Amino acid sequence: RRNGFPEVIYGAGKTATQIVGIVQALSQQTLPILTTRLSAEKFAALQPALPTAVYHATAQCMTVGEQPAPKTPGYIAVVTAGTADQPVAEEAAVTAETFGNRVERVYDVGVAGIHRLFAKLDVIRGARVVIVIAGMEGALASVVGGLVDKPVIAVPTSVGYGTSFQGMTALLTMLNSCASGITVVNIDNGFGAAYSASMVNQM
Amino acid sequence: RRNGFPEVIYGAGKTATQIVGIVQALSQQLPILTTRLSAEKFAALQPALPTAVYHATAQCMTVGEQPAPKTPGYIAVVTAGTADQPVAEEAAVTAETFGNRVERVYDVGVAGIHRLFAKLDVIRGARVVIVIAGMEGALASVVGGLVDKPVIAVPTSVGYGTSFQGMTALLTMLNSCASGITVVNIDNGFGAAYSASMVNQM
Amino acid sequence: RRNGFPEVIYGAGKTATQIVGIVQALSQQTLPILTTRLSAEKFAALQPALPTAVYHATAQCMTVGEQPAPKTPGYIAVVTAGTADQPVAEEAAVTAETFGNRVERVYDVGVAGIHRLFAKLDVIRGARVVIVIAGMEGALASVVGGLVDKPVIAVPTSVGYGTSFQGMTALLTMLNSCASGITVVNIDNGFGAAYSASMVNQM
Amino acid sequence: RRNGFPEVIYGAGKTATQIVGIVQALSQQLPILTTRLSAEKFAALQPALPTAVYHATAQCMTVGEQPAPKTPGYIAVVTAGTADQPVAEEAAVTAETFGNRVERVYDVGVAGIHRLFAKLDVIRGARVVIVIAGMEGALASVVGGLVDKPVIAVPTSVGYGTSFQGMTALLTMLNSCASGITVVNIDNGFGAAYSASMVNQM
Amino acid sequence: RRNGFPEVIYGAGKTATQIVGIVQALSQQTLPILTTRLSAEKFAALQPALPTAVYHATAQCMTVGEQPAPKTPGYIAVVTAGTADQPVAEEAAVTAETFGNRVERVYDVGVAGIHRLFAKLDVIRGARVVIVIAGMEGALASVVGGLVDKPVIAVPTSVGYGTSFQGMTALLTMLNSCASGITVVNIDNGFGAAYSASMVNQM
Amino acid sequence: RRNGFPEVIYGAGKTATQIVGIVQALSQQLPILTTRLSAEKFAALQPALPTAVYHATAQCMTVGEQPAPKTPGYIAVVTAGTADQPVAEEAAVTAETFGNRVERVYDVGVAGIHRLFAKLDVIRGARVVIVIAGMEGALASVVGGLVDKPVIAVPTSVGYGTSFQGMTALLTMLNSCASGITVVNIDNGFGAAYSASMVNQM
Amino acid sequence: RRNGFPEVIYGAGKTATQIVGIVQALSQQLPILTTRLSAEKFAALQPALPTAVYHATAQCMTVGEQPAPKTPGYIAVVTAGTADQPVAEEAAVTAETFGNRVERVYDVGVAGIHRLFAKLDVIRGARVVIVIAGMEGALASVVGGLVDKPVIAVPTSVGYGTSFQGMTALLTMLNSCASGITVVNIDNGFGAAYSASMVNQM
Amino acid sequence: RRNGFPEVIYGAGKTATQIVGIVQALSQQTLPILTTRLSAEKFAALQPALPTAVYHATAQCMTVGEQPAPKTPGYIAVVTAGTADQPVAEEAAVTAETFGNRVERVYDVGVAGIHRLFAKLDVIRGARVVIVIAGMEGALASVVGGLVDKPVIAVPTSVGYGTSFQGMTALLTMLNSCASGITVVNIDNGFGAAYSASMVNQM
Ligand SMILES: Nc1ncnc2c1ncn2[C@@H]1O[C@H](COP(=O)(O)OP(=O)(O)OC[C@H]2O[C@@H]([n+]3cccc(C(=O)O)c3)[C@H](O)[C@@H]2O)[C@@H](O)[C@H]1O
Ligand SMILES: Nc1ncnc2c1ncn2[C@@H]1O[C@H](COP(=O)(O)OP(=O)(O)OC[C@H]2O[C@@H]([n+]3cccc(C(=O)O)c3)[C@H](O)[C@@H]2O)[C@@H](O)[C@H]1O
Ligand SMILES: Nc1ncnc2c1ncn2[C@@H]1O[C@H](COP(=O)(O)OP(=O)(O)OC[C@H]2O[C@@H]([n+]3cccc(C(=O)O)c3)[C@H](O)[C@@H]2O)[C@@H](O)[C@H]1O
Ligand SMILES: Nc1ncnc2c1ncn2[C@@H]1O[C@H](COP(=O)(O)OP(=O)(O)OC[C@H]2O[C@@H]([n+]3cccc(C(=O)O)c3)[C@H](O)[C@@H]2O)[C@@H](O)[C@H]1O
Ligand SMILES: [Mg+2]
Ligand SMILES: [Mg+2]
Ligand SMILES: [Mg+2]
Ligand SMILES: [Mg+2]
Ligand SMILES: [Mg+2]
Ligand SMILES: [Mg+2]
Ligand SMILES: [Mg+2]
Ligand SMILES: [Mg+2]
Ligand SMILES: [Mg+2]
Ligand SMILES: [Mg+2]
Ligand SMILES: [Mg+2]
Ligand SMILES: [Mg+2]
Ligand SMILES: [Mg+2]
Ligand SMILES: [Mg+2]
Ligand SMILES: [Mg+2]
Ligand SMILES: [Mg+2]
Repeated sequence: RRNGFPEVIYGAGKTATQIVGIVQALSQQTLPILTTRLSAEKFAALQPALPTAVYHATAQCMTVGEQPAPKTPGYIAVVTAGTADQPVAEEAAVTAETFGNRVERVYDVGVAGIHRLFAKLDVIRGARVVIVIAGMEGALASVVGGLVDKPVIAVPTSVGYGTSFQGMTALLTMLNSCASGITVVNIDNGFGAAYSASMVNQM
Repeated sequence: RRNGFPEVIYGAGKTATQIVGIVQALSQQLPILTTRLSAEKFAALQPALPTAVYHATAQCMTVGEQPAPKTPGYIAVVTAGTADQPVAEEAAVTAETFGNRVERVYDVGVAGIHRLFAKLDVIRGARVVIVIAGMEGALASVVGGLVDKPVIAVPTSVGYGTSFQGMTALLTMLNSCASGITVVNIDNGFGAAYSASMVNQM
Repeated sequence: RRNGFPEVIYGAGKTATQIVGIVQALSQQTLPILTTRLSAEKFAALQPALPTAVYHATAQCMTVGEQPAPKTPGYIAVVTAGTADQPVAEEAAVTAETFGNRVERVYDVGVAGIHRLFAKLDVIRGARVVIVIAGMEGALASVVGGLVDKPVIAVPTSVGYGTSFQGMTALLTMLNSCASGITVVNIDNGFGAAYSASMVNQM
Repeated sequence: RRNGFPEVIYGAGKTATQIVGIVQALSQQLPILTTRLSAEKFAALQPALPTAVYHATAQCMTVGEQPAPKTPGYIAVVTAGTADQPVAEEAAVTAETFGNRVERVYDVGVAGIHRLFAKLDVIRGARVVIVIAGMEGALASVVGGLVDKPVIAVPTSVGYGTSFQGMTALLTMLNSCASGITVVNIDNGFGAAYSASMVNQM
Repeated sequence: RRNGFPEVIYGAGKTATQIVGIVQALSQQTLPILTTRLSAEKFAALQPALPTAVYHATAQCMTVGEQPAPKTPGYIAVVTAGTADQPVAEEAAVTAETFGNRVERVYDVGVAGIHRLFAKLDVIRGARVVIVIAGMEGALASVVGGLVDKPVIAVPTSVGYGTSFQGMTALLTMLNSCASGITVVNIDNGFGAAYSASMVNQM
Repeated sequence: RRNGFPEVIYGAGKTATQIVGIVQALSQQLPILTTRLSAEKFAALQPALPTAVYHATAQCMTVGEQPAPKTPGYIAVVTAGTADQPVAEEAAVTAETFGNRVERVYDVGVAGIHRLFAKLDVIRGARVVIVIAGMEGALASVVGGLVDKPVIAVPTSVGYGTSFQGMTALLTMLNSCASGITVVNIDNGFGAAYSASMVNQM
Repeated sequence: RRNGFPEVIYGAGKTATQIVGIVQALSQQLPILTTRLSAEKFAALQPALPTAVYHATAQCMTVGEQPAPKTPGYIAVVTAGTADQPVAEEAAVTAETFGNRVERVYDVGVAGIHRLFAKLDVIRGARVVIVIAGMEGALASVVGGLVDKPVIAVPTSVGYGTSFQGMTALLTMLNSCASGITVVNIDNGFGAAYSASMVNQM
Repeated sequence: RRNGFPEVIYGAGKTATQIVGIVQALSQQTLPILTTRLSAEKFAALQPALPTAVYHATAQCMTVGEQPAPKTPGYIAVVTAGTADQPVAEEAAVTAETFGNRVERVYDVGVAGIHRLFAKLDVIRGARVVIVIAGMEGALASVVGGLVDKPVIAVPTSVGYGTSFQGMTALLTMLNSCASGITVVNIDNGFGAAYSASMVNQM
């Protein structure tokens, strides 16, 4: 509309054919098209029909449309606790970049080896908004929130077994931090966090 | 320091004397905000800090005349019902103590949604919107879909039965984050205003 | 019996062969036969044995028997929040039509774009009973309940990931509305809601 | 207005003075029903509204002589045990204040199911049945399978331990909706009568 | 031992080859051998090695050893609410018969059509112990418990979708009955209920 | 009637006067047992029933001299700790009022399991064993594996934190039913003795 | 006996007289430690044991002058906030009564993590570390990753809302056990010091 | 580092190719390499690339590096309640042995037949640390804790059906014991318990 936000397809409840119909209908509008939670088998069914589509395997995201050059004099930090958080981390990063934001990835800096976090603390503190992504104990959000004076958006992930409860423990831990200045989204919702981060970053 | 934020005392686990001790030590540190301060604890505290202002509904205490706002924008504090007013006023008083303009849009739940559209101009003009609701957390979803500004949802613990002291409102809000919505802990109006302040003042 | 209600088969705990035996035994009685939660592979095993059966792919329902012409001077509105709710939405609509009710589908009017709801508010308010079907935040039920002065039956769906909890959050949200005038059924139970709606509509 | 429904005050989060203020403002709006009103709050309210009727068991207050019923049919209020009577009487008083005939079928739980069949003629003759039960929510399932009329099940919070303040009764009732059963929130006898009234008066 | 109870194999955590080793080792002892939760594919791997084994498809149980003639002047009633409860119902019935008990099956008498229950109430009341098996609302246990003056053992089943929660709701309902004289076992544990019923029946 | 069981009043939701009314109506019905009767409610009740016996720990009241036991066997009431004694004594007093011999084997939890083996002869000689435990429900599993008699496990609500007012003890006991174990609701010593009585007297 | 451990009374479910009775019976059994002893129960107990020491914050009571420590190493008792001090002091007093040196590292939560690194030399020098925290249980994860010594995490029940009386802190700590972390029940500072004592004294 | 602890790979969130890259990079460092939760199909993809790797099928663990000779004058007891606990039991035992500890396995001594436990009580009491591993009712931890005056670490397993709740009941039971002297780890985390046991054993 009057806002520059791209169209977003939730490719989970839609089939690969439904998506091609939704994409082809909105390919005559404007902006770019972002599709989240799009399986690798679904993009195979998409590659002939949408030959201009770019698939980001790790993020399970698909973008059709030239990525916008960065539009704001700042960057968003996407901070991850472990490599298992990378899929939802890349979902947020691809979302933030599709929305026109510079993204600095600070991956695999969980508190199990907290020295890695302080080595990249200069990068995290320089961002305008920090997205912290973690599963299991999700303790990294609390540590980051107490160390940066910038808006932090915490993303709980469903990574882990046992008492991780498909992300519920990470969610409860991060909500109990809220070390102030932390705000939380639903489990695995890297897109939603990047949506909010983009609005904060683009002020 | 170095960030511009006033000092914050979490006066729940502290006695009326401990709070007076923290204030006198901080008489070189802006204004002082004290959250979650009961009236019975403020009565014992009123003879000690004669310049202190108590916000009964917010259960908050301010120690020092606030200067002008730091930023010309405003934060919108939106509530679904009058029962949400305590944590709303906690968020509103926190945001104002941090130097933010606050416009209160109270009691506009979706049971009578016409009240919400009447105040939609005020909400959309805000730089950040804090939506506060209990029981059904539906107000966050409606606001999030109607404003293209950051929304921070605060679930309240109002209600019995299946409201589960805010647990249902919290889960409802978390499932609306695909909009511009982000969520804080139950009743944490302070935390919401803390993040809202940072977004508004950048 | 003395009531016009059709026979209903719960084709979930029965195999495609058991269903043909249950159908063939009741095909000498009266009324129509409705079978819910009937997989697409199960209807394939049914098509030779029951050549008069009609399968509604989206609803996962099977009807054997001429659909009754509408029997009451009113219609039931089946209102859905998103396209992912369509399977259980069609389960309710096929049930309500099998019971002899006119059905007006008002699909994909979730509160993410609430303007779509008011565009079809005339249709919803004209119904005698409204079935509201939604997953995730299930907030649409509360919004509809406050806007219509007719009995509303809310159906929580198991659509969604994370903290949706296979419909539990939608269920709790709708139960906490009950904006008065809302009544709730079990997760994904579009049939049960249409059963109650039919009784209200047929008074 | 425009719907025929009396005004409803949720007198739980309001003080005895606030309720009297809402009534005097509404002295142009039918009868006035006030739900969830404690006796300690009604005592302070009794000198203010001398024409008011208090239903002790229902914790409800009515402000105005009810006219005749609007419809010749009746709503059946069915309870499994005497402990369910408060929320039952809340539902019964609400339904009568909305202009519905109410036949009470109380204390007919399945522990002694012979009581249920003795009153089955009254239940089946109803236009709508509200079934109210706690602990095991089994009465809803039995009634739902025995009547071909809309059933609205109300779980109550009676009991300790694994009753979980109505959570088990609620889950039991939700899993009986394949019958003619539909469910409301725990203890929400008002909401059940509200929907029952609409079904009965169409 | 000094008690006549047969050996019981929990064929869930054991593979079809492990079971043949456990069976062959105890086939030189005494009594019969009962194996519960034994998949249909596992009995295929068992049929060559154990050619004297009998598989009860519905119960997912396997018995090696001549079934004992009834040993007590009474019978146990195994009462079921719906056909979906039949697998765990047959698990209890095969267990009770392997332990030397007469079993009277009263199947598919749920409260949705309660008239079926009273038609077989004479049979249920004549038993020395009643095993009530039900899922979803598990309300049948409460109804049976109030109608019979005999020990009742309630078995919650994991049948159902939505808010049935894989048997948790049935379990909570039955525990809240305990209409006195009802006692409860773990979800789907028809064996454990028949174990206790056998001890009560054999006094 | 027709079953030999004494009349049972659930005196929790009833007042001291209501209970006296039920007793006088039942003065043609065996002994009368009243469960879950507080001492403050029994004090108001003591002048009314001067022949009544109160069991303080069990919170139970008996109205009539019990005849001899009906059956020579005995029910074993086994507890893991002294905190379980109230619901244990409720089960013991219920079983004795129903005409069963009761042997109490109290405070034999697995923290000091040597106490359990010292009293194993008494437990194994029982016709039915009621095992009562809170926190870790481990005593049921140990007893169930050691006796070839019906075991009825009663979880108690003793403890805070992750005991969850008996929820953990309940889940532990339910997962031991592969032994000779069957389970009742939290704190339901009455229900356990009710079933135990039926097994013992057949 | 035979293990060197002092006798431990769980004084929560016992009255001030019962505890004095257990002590007089134990006057041949080391020092006597009594945990979870309220001040109102200790006031009635103070005239009875005039040699007894009460630790108000720990709600613990010691009966006998402790000899020297048994082992030259020390146990570190680490807390995230001042609200954790009661269960921390319960753990500290228990560990000292069992003959262990205790170094308290209090109020070093990750909200201000600089306090933690300032005291890291003391924590790393410990033979066993007990980490005690509520709300977010993040302090256990940070400590577990920073020390190569056994860590025993104690969740506390501080907080409302989604802290769930320690349930969230407990789940957070359990998901950090891949470090050197092991977990005890909510608020169980005694149990943590009990295991810590065994590790420290081997 | 200065500590002798081996490198540990969490082979759950990594693919068989990622693991070969992580292993080959750390095969030029020191100590042994332990990889937990490594599927049997993943080791097949590993056997050509890592020909010196040893796979322990039951433990789902992989070790590359000569196992260290025992380094402390004591042994750790790994005590199990049932055969279904053996996978996580062997995960702990392989971890403890990779860390340089003698391990005494006391398997299948659940309280259903408690006499088996006392027969091996001499072995359990002689250990410096006891790891108790149990699912379902996890009652064995409480029984062991009251019988030994040594540090006990309880591991809840996700074995079982119904109300076992994938290990939650065992976890809650063991936490409620903490019979003092018991300490608890997350569900199925035999590695984490052996990590702590190794530190206690190596003092
Ligand atoms: N069997 C086992 N179960 C659980 N953890 C085990 C393990 N064996 C080793 N580990 C250890 O777990 C660690 C992570 O495994 P890795 O291979 O690197 O995998 P990684 O991606 O780094 O971690 C997986 C999950 O743990 C979460 N995490 C870890 C640490 C801290 C935080 C935080 O909240 O700050 C979050 C993280 O968000 C992610 O979702 C490793 O150091 C490894 O030694
Ligand atoms: N990664 C992501 N995770 C969650 N949501 C994401 C998303 N990316 C975009 N979205 C957004 O979610 C929205 C829905 O996705 P779509 O493609 O249209 O799919 P849709 O069928 O419309 O929604 C799926 C579920 O969301 C429920 N819902 C949505 C909105 C409001 C309400 C209500 O309670 O009123 C309920 C609805 O009941 C349904 O069960 C889209 O606007 C999309 O932009
Ligand atoms: N979409 C749907 N979802 C849920 N139920 C639906 C349905 N469509 C019809 N139904 C109705 O559900 C009923 C059962 O289905 P059916 O084909 O016969 O299958 P059935 O085996 O009889 O029942 C399946 C489960 O419901 C449980 N149940 C049912 C009724 C009472 C009780 C009790 O606790 O007494 C328990 C029973 O224990 C079993 O585990 C049918 O009458 C059918 O009309
Ligand atoms: N249908 C059934 N459902 C559940 N249990 C059934 C059963 N049929 C027999 N059983 C019995 O369950 C027992 C175990 O089965 P098995 O073949 O040996 O298999 P097993 O590995 O020994 O036990 C499986 C699970 O039960 C747990 N368990 C069992 C006993 C005690 C404890 C404890 O906490 O001390 C824990 C154990 O940790 C393990 O995770 C057998 O004696 C068998 O007779
Ligand atoms: Mg990693
Ligand atoms: Mg911050
Ligand atoms: Mg309002
Ligand atoms: Mg928005
Ligand atoms: Mg849609
Ligand atoms: Mg309405
Ligand atoms: Mg009654
Ligand atoms: Mg019906
Ligand atoms: Mg059936
Ligand atoms: Mg009975
Ligand atoms: Mg004791
Ligand atoms: Mg047994
Ligand atoms: Mg602090
Ligand atoms: Mg460590
Ligand atoms: Mg075994
Ligand atoms: Mg010990």
